[PDB]
Amino acid sequence: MKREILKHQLVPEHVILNESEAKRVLKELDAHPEQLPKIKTTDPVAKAIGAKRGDIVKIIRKSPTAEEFVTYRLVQD
Repeated sequence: MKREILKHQLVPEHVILNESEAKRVLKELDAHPEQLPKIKTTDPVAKAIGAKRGDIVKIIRKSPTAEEFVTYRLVQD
């Protein structure tokens, strides 16, 4: 134990969105991917969920009082 950390012990649900699906969602959320944060395909972002250059990921955060926080990340080169 006490090897490594990452802010939160557990992890959220990462889903892969199509540039189209992620497009509506992002804007549906009141934002665009250009605004949101984008992790390079060289970064673990791609290694994770086998994302490819041009794929947005859907991450949901569960909190007390039915509080769900969603954040989209676009895989960019």
